[PDB]
Amino acid sequence: KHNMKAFLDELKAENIKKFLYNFTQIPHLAGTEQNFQLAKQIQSQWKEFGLDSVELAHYDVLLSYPNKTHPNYISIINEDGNEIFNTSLFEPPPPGYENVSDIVPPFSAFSPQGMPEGDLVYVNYARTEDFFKLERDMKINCSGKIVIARYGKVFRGNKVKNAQLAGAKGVILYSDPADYFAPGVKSYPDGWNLPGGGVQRGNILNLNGAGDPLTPGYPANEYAYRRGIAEAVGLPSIPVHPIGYYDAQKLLEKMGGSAPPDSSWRGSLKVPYNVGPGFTGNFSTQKVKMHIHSTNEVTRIYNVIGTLRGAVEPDRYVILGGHRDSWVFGGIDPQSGAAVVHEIVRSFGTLKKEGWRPRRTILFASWDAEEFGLLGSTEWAEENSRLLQERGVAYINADSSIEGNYTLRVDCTPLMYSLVHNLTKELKSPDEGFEGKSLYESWTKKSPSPEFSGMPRISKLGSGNDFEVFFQRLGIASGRARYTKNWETNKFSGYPLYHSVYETYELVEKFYDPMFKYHLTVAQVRGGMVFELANSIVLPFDCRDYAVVLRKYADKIYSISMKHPQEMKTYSVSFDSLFSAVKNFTEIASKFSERLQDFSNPIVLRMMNDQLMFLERAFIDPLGLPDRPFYRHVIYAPSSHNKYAGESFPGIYDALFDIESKVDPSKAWGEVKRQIYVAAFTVQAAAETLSEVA
Amino acid sequence: KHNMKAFLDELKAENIKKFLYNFTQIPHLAGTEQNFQLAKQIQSQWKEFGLDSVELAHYDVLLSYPNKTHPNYISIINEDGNEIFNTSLFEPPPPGYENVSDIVPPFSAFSPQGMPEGDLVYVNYARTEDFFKLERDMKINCSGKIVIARYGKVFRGNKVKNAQLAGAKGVILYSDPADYFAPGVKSYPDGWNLPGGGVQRGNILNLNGAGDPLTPGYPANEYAYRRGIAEAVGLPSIPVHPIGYYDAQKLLEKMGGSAPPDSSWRGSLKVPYNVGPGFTGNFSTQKVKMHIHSTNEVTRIYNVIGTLRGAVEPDRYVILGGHRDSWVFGGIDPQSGAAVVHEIVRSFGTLKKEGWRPRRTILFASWDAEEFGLLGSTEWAEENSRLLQERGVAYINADSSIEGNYTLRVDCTPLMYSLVHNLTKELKSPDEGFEGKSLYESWTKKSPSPEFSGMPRISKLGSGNDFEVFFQRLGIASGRARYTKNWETNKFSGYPLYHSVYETYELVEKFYDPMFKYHLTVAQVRGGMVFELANSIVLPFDCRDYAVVLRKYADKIYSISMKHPQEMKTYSVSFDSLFSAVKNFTEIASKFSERLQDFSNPIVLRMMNDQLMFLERAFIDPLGLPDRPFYRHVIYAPSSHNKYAGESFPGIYDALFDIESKVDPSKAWGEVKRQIYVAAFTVQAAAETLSEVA
Ligand SMILES: *[C@@H]1O[C@H](CO)[C@@H](O[C@@H]2O[C@H](CO)[C@@H](O[C@@H]3O[C@H](CO)[C@@H](O)[C@H](O[C@H]4O[C@H](CO)[C@@H](O)[C@H](O)[C@@H]4O)[C@@H]3O)[C@H](O)[C@H]2NC(C)=O)[C@H](O)[C@H]1NC(C)=O
Ligand SMILES: *[C@@H]1O[C@H](CO)[C@@H](O[C@@H]2O[C@H](CO)[C@@H](O[C@@H]3O[C@H](CO)[C@@H](O)[C@H](O[C@H]4O[C@H](CO)[C@@H](O)[C@H](O)[C@@H]4O)[C@@H]3O)[C@H](O)[C@H]2NC(C)=O)[C@H](O)[C@H]1NC(C)=O
Ligand SMILES: C=CC[C@H](NC(=O)N[C@@H](CCCCNC(=O)c1ccc(I)cc1)C(=O)O)C(=O)O
Ligand SMILES: C=CC[C@H](NC(=O)N[C@@H](CCCCNC(=O)c1ccc(I)cc1)C(=O)O)C(=O)O
Ligand SMILES: *[C@@H]1O[C@H](CO)[C@@H](O[C@@H]2O[C@H](CO)[C@@H](O)[C@H](O)[C@H]2NC(C)=O)[C@H](O)[C@H]1NC(C)=O
Ligand SMILES: *[C@@H]1O[C@H](CO)[C@@H](O[C@@H]2O[C@H](CO)[C@@H](O)[C@H](O)[C@H]2NC(C)=O)[C@H](O)[C@H]1NC(C)=O
Ligand SMILES: *[C@@H]1O[C@H](CO)[C@@H](O[C@@H]2O[C@H](CO)[C@@H](O)[C@H](O)[C@H]2NC(C)=O)[C@H](O)[C@H]1NC(C)=O
Ligand SMILES: *[C@@H]1O[C@H](CO)[C@@H](O[C@@H]2O[C@H](CO)[C@@H](O)[C@H](O)[C@H]2NC(C)=O)[C@H](O)[C@H]1NC(C)=O
Ligand SMILES: *[C@@H]1O[C@H](CO)[C@@H](O[C@@H]2O[C@H](CO)[C@@H](O)[C@H](O)[C@H]2NC(C)=O)[C@H](O)[C@H]1NC(C)=O
Ligand SMILES: *[C@@H]1O[C@H](CO)[C@@H](O[C@@H]2O[C@H](CO)[C@@H](O)[C@H](O)[C@H]2NC(C)=O)[C@H](O)[C@H]1NC(C)=O
Ligand SMILES: *[C@@H]1O[C@H](CO)[C@@H](O)[C@H](O)[C@H]1NC(C)=O
Ligand SMILES: *[C@@H]1O[C@H](CO)[C@@H](O)[C@H](O)[C@H]1NC(C)=O
Ligand SMILES: *[C@@H]1O[C@H](CO)[C@@H](O)[C@H](O)[C@H]1NC(C)=O
Ligand SMILES: *[C@@H]1O[C@H](CO)[C@@H](O)[C@H](O)[C@H]1NC(C)=O
Ligand SMILES: *[C@@H]1O[C@H](CO)[C@@H](O)[C@H](O)[C@H]1NC(C)=O
Ligand SMILES: *[C@@H]1O[C@H](CO)[C@@H](O)[C@H](O)[C@H]1NC(C)=O
Ligand SMILES: [Ca+2]
Ligand SMILES: [Ca+2]
Ligand SMILES: [Cl-]
Ligand SMILES: [Cl-]
Ligand SMILES: [Zn+2]
Ligand SMILES: [Zn+2]
Ligand SMILES: [Zn+2]
Ligand SMILES: [Zn+2]
Repeated sequence: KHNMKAFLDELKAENIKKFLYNFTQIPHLAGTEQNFQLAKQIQSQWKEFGLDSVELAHYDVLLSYPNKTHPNYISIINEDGNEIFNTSLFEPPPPGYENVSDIVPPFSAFSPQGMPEGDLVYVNYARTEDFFKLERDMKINCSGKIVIARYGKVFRGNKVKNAQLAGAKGVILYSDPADYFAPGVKSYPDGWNLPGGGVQRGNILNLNGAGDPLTPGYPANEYAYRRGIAEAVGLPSIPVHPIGYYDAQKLLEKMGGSAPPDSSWRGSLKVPYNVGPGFTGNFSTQKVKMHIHSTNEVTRIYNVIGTLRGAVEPDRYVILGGHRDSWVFGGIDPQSGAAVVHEIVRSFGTLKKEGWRPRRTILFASWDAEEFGLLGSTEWAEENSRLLQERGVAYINADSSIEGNYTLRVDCTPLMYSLVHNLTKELKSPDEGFEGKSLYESWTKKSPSPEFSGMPRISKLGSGNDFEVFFQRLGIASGRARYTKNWETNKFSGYPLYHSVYETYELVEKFYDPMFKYHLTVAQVRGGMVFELANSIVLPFDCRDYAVVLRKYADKIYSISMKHPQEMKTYSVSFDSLFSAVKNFTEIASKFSERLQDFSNPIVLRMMNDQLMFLERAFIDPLGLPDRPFYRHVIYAPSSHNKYAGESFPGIYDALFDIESKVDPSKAWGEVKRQIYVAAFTVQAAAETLSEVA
Repeated sequence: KHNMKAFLDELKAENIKKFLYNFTQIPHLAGTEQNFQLAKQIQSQWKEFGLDSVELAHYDVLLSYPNKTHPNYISIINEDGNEIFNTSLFEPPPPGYENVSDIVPPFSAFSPQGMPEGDLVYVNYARTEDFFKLERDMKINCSGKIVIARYGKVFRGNKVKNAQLAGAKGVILYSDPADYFAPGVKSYPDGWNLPGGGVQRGNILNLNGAGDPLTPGYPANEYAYRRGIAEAVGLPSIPVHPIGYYDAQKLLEKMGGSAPPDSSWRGSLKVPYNVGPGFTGNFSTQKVKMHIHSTNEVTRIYNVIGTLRGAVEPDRYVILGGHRDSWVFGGIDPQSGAAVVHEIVRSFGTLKKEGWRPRRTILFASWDAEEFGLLGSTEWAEENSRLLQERGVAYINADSSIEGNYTLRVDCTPLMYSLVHNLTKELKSPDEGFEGKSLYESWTKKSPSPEFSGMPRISKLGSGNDFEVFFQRLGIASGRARYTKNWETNKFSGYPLYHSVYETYELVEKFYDPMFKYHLTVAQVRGGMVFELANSIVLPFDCRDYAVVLRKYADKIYSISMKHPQEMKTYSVSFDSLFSAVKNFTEIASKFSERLQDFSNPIVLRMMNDQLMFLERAFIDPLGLPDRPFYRHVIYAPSSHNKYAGESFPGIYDALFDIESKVDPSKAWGEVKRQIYVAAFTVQAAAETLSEVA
């Protein structure tokens, strides 16, 4: 028969391994010819696998590259002007790697050019709260300084933006072994740890959901009008460069000024972690000089889009997508997800050749230039927003399959919680000590919900990956799932080798998943979801799950506001309307669930499914959030302090953040009230899309 | 049987006459108790007629009223400060009208308060081109002057805005007999002409699609956050008052300064129509003083919403709506439309009681506060935008049924042209000399298309009535139809008694339509459309008609740009992309029409109908037009020079308007190119919603 189990069993660990190997032998940097070749290979294999159509969708987008003959680097410069120490120009490449000249050296994509010289200030992780600790408690001024920050905790582009707002003239980012060196494991190539010469690449955009910085709102197609560089959407305005911990130890060890405020400011290097500004005594005359010569250039990128037409509802789209472009070899990020996606397409194509079709249309995407700020997925979604708005059922992301081997990790809309729960109860746990047991049980045991026991943790979507435009801008239900580490604490840092040249096929095969069993599990979760979304007669969304979390979120934002009881009284700040809306939503959603069990008639079915599909859409505010016209979801947005994290009721949360330091409290609290009204009105409106239609 | 002819024949002239009489015996000003009583009467009668549900939807919106004990008026003041002439405080009420104290005196709704004194400048109709003629050819400066303008040609709120931008400190509006006195007919009550003491009321908002000036984007519900008056959306910033031609003759006759530039500046009064500034010689010391004491107040308004649930597609909505609030008695505007709407509901209720239901759901609306800037329809649409976006098939307006008795007048989306054509071929002409002939033939004979012969004229939708939010903001196909005069030239002026106290039941019954045959025709057109939209198996929209007009519009905007050939070369201004998009649209639309003839299967039908319904939606740009976030339709917007007129490719047209006077031509032409790209991308995107879905 042609059912989900047939689909799950066609997925093989060995095929995923063949694909991962094939996809990671050379670099696939966005905009390069090698990446275009891999696109043509995907396209032509997805045709062989059996898809109805497979096409390249190209865009000309702003990309960023180092200058091949004027390399980026940082110096310590002395009084006479002599460069007495220089950071490295490239990472020592991994063992057996031949075409070296083609490996992009470490750089921060989208840094402007510049040669600033100054005194160093160490800002910890450069989080909003680290800048508050520096300027407000220690009274240390960053204006005109170079800040050195460690990677981790928050998206690197937030760090750069915090440094800009504090007046810095440059940013050095580095990987501290506290965050990137798991005790008791060896450095690559003998272990999965970061060596001293390894360096994390990555864009430092001030992400705002726009996609190509030159064409916000519209696809970067052939006749596109482009903004000038000066009006470009999220480009940083100070030079930025990343280094490894050997180079960083050389910069940090001379530092003076004030002691670190406490030990959460210390990493593991053998240095005092002085905050600065400047070096101590003997070296107070030395300076740090950055040399950044990277260039911005409009470059062609290619998305592969495969279509598997639905038998019954070909005008309803379930999308499975992940990116193909990598910084270097992309051993984990993204080819461990791309390999899983290839095995899923192969498996759907098999059933297709035996005469089966999904009920709904499935779209498979291999996105380009995700590493440069989600450009391939975002341009495609701007091009097709009208089709996606009226037709998109769900989006499943498939970037990295693993990032550890301890347990499952899932972020998705509440509409998909019950789907995820049911699917994982029917899947085998691949974990040692859990054979015979379900994936749900191992997952629940190792990663418990902080709210309800007997349930696993599912997180909120923010930004940082290609689901972002589907979910935050268009309001299409979205989800992602991968295998992860035990280390809850480092959950936004990346694994040790994240974005460095050492992420290779050997890394995955020797240290992560020799049997490819974690990849197989992940393929089963992402394929299984896509299968159910695409084939279930009633869409597998449970609106009652949205009712439950809305009430946690409302309780939470109310709690944050109540740290200011006197202002709540003086300005009449009331959450009554928002609680009433969440109550109405709870009521209407449970009446709706009953009718959904209690109705054969294709029109009634299409109408109920349309209520389910459009329910996520109903949380979209067409005016967007304040100053953020492309963050339109009123319940979720990327956190303004950490684009990797989702924030709930983001409009109210931003109006409240640091509200005590607003100079006009009447106008600040007026803006909180406005956002309560917007959130209340939107919850009620969404609820009324689930009422009887007439 | 239960078909369209049964529906058409249940409509009776005599019922419309009973309703018109009932609806016009007392004033129904928005926000008054009398208007609320009429709402309760409508609601309870629509229940009797047979609707499934009828509810009041209330909002608290900014309204504007004169001060009952400090009346508005204008003076001529002498050097000593004595007011030597005063305009009247009320219009002489019509014969037999009892409750006088309750008739709102003439005022311009939303004028701020003020007592400016100054010299008069006469600005003709105060159109953009009249201000260009004054300041640019005659070199006359309006700054610090009171402008006196005649009503006509363009929406009064454009006049006030032109006067503000030119530096005026006040505006006097008046009705000139050239525009409001049809030669050879008597003044009311003996004819349908405006008497010397009659005065046109009306709002002077700077309309921008927002609805309630205090709550743009969101419904003015009970917990709404309101902007302060200072940030309010389209409120004028100078005092404005309307007068009749007796009072105006007194203001105009003393005027001096320069002669009128030509005769298109002269009305019919016995005065020289001098432009000013100031009076001649002997009276150069006299001044004009305005006394404006009107107040803005947040007032409750009530929409009546009736639902007739569909038998097969209850989640698809066809809306028939018109307003109920009037300035005074509303003899023509709006009760001649409301009476027709009541007769349509009665007729649908009759079939309903015999067991018939429409295939789609029908919604009937009696909107409030349309006269104060479309507030009832707009707030309701902000409240229900999510339901309307995903479910709205079409909106049919029903303000005034007649405004003359010569021939039919229709404005609608191209998607409805073929529907209008077919329906009117099946309707009788009520015109003398055309008995036995179809409404299409009389209409075509009296009002020919300027493009194709054998077809009648159909105009573009702008603003000025309650369809606006449905069409310009939400992209729901919209239409309107009424009986009109021969006078093509005065097509934006209103009929002579427009918005004055003389628009009464007797006016209509004695001078417009004694037999109520024109109202019956109009009921048949608006009911017929609603019937077809609601009951036809394939939605009666023809996308090939959109392809034809897009190409006229493209030719037209290209022509306007080509008055600047040298700049087109220097800045590489190319319309190639837009012509290619219109060509693709033509091609795809005709392939689509073929599949539409060549397909029983309910899902295939629902999918094709959804392509038709969403086709209007596909022209919506979620970013809106520049500075106009609520004008979102890329093909149509109200004209920036005349909110009553529709402009096609409004983004490009505004970027081009007066482009030679832009100080930075590079930046101005860069903005034209940007708009060509937006229009090209949107036509192509709309076209691709009609492709095979997969
Ligand atoms: C959640 O669902 C509930 C109930 O289903 C919904 O209730 C609505 O609440 C509003 C109040 O916010 C009610 O409004 C009232 O309506 C009546 C007429 O029906 C009016 O008489 C009332 O006005 C008087 O009272 C006001 C407040 O005291 C005065 O300011 C005003 O001047 C009047 O004197 C009042 O407007 C409305 O009837 C109900 N709807 C119902 C019961 O169906 C609630 O709003 C929903 N929550 C959210 C956040 O949407
Ligand atoms: C209306 O429909 C038509 C046809 O159905 C659609 O045609 C598209 O036009 C674009 C050009 O605007 C084509 O783009 C080309 O695609 C090929 C690969 O398929 C590339 O090789 C081309 O790039 C080269 O040429 C460029 C221009 O000379 C260079 O700048 C570039 O560096 C490359 O060397 C080029 O991008 C596209 O293939 C077709 N699509 C088709 C034929 O299906 C047209 O765009 C539609 N009109 C609108 C306004 O959308
Ligand atoms: C737009 C950003 C490009 C790029 N994106 C990217 O490198 N994404 C990785 C991020 C890895 C570290 C943080 N991890 C998470 O934020 C996370 C969220 C949900 C799940 I299930 C698992 C991890 C990525 O998303 O894989 C970057 O961050 O430089
Ligand atoms: C928001 C405006 C409120 C009010 N609206 C209003 O008074 N609308 C009337 C306008 C009558 C004169 C201009 N006529 C037209 O613009 C027109 C357009 C299409 C057709 I078919 C017929 C006439 C109204 O729309 O009836 C006003 O204009 O003061
Ligand atoms: C990855 O896999 C593909 C397909 O299995 C290999 O590409 C094929 O290579 C052979 C030999 O060059 C050709 O005959 C085919 O034209 C290719 N098939 C395609 C492009 O679909 C590819 O070379 C493998 N890559 C690596 C690095 O092993
Ligand atoms: C770091 O790199 C710089 C630049 O390549 C070195 O400084 C240059 O050295 C050569 C040879 O002494 C000079 O002729 C150049 O003019 C120097 N350039 C600059 C910009 O200073 C520097 O010697 C290196 N430092 C170390 C410690 O290796
Ligand atoms: C996940 O599984 C549960 C339990 O099997 C599903 O809930 C049941 O669904 C059937 C079919 O409608 C009902 O008749 C049972 O009463 C439900 N049991 C419950 C709610 O405890 C649930 O619907 C599934 N969720 C999906 C597929 O989204
Ligand atoms: C307009 O028509 C309605 C209904 O035909 C009249 O209202 C009814 O009046 C009688 C006598 O007051 C009452 O018994 C009913 O309660 C009313 N029906 C309603 C409100 O639905 C109304 O009075 C007429 N108005 C005028 C001005 O003639
Ligand atoms: C126009 O109206 C004004 C205001 O009502 C008249 O001026 C007032 O007249 C009385 C009696 O003479 C004075 O005591 C007031 O102080 C005057 N008020 C103002 C504001 O001037 C004026 O007389 C009227 N003019 C005409 C020609 O009727
Ligand atoms: C208006 O009437 C025309 C002519 O009757 C309709 O066009 C015909 O429709 C039938 C049914 O699909 C076709 O088979 C004929 O070939 C059509 N004749 C033509 C195009 O000349 C037209 O569809 C009607 N338009 C509506 C209801 O929107
Ligand atoms: C790279 O190096 C130098 C910098 O001036 C020069 O040869 C070239 O312009 C640079 N390459 C660029 C800007 O693409
Ligand atoms: C800090 O930095 C510079 C010193 O040059 C100064 O201009 C700026 O105002 C200072 N701000 C604070 C809060 O000290
Ligand atoms: C894989 O799991 C094993 C067993 O716990 C362990 O040796 C290793 O640390 C894991 N690999 C990674 C990359 O975490
Ligand atoms: C109307 O007239 C006077 C103006 O000061 C006063 O009695 C009253 O405030 C006014 N009414 C208003 C402002 O509603
Ligand atoms: C016109 O009006 C005033 C005169 O007071 C002046 O300030 C303004 O600049 C003038 N503009 C022109 C174009 O004459
Ligand atoms: C109604 O039509 C007749 C005949 O042409 C004419 O007397 C009259 O002017 C018309 N009424 C109006 C209001 O135009
Ligand atoms: Ca773009
Ligand atoms: Ca509003
Ligand atoms: Cl992922
Ligand atoms: Cl109308
Ligand atoms: Zn990735
Ligand atoms: Zn990455
Ligand atoms: Zn009206
Ligand atoms: Zn009106």
